[PDB]
Amino acid sequence: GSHMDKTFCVVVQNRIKEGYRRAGFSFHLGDNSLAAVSESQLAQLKADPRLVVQITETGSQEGGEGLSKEPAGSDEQKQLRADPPSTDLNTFTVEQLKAQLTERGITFKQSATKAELIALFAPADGEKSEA
Repeated sequence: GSHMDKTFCVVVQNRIKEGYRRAGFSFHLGDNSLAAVSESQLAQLKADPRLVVQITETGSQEGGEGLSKEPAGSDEQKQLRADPPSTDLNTFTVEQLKAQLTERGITFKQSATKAELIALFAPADGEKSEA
């Protein structure tokens, strides 16, 4: 096979959805195999705290790794950390937007029919925020 090198094919078994995306390969809901690379694969797949990355070396029962912990260790910033709020735009029905836009200084006669004025209200005042 190979020697004097650390090349392995890795696969990410995910059970999220068919739209979680990734680096840019339209990662679907399932397992994707990785080509035999030095180590970038592992770090690239592990760098993303969403999917899983496991190395499978068919021909080496050495190691085992006695490291169970990893997520924890010197906590500095977290704040709850469990489930995304997702409670911001929801509070905006239809009559609020139209009443808030005008009261906010954003008239709407031609545009902002109903689907535009309800979507308009987005928390991104600055340059390019992602809330």
